[PDB]
Amino acid sequence: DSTDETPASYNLAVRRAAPAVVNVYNRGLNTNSHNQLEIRTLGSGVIMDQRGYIITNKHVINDADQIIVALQDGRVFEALLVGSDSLTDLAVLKINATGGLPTIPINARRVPHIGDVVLAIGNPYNLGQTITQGIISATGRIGLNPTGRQNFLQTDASINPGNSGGALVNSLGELMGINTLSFDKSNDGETPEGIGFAIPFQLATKIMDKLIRDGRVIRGYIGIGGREIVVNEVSPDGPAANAGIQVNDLIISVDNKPAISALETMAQVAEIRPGSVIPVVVMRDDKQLTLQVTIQEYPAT
Repeated sequence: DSTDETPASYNLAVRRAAPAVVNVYNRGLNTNSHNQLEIRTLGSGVIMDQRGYIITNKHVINDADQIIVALQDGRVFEALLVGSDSLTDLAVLKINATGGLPTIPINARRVPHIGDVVLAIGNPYNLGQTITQGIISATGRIGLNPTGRQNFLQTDASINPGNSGGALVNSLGELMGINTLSFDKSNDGETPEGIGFAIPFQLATKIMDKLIRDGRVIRGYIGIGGREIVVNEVSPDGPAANAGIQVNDLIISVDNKPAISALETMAQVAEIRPGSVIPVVVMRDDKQLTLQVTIQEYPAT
């Protein structure tokens, strides 16, 4: 009846990770504003390292006249946009590192498993830093839109406007992903509950590193739209069009490698340097042609 007992809590994870999560404010001038800054959009962000590099969603900082970053300790900074990527919806920011900066716990060897308890840290409706608890519902999700599929962590930890760019961590405080999207589509006009998506941490890291080194993310472009693999379409003046590639041809192997899954192959296509040459096997009228083509970098978006 009396308690020296310890209540079940995830405070440990909170104390470890929360300080690294910051409030991100996208300030824009308005024709209305008449020279006064107003909040276009607000969200969250994660301090990745001591240098002051911060991850956040791109849609949070788009078309921002000024970007303000607020720490939980009260410190406020004017953020500097290092770079952004529309494809992953990621953006990196830089701030003054004078004095101590909290960093989000990161474990590269850690493997996120379905059923793991996770906490979502962010600033919903600008109420202040909010912590919601859930689990990892699924991994490798393509998101709301099938087209242009990209990996996602699905969690039932409550996610709302302002949570974007914020952190998703486990009970140990380790970063699991960056909260990005919430499912809104309704089959019967009902409201979807407990379905939110986050960019896996490993991917976030790789994209950050690339954005820190270069102003942008660089990928290989081949100018082809297809389905598991035939060529559904050919981009005008594309590397494919330049190679004289023709629509309606199946593709067996590319870069001395098999091509059963378009997703795997396209990912591999983006890894290589722009301008490089590589073999491509295609079967037209049952002929194993081997056209040679020069790659170009992915068109800016």
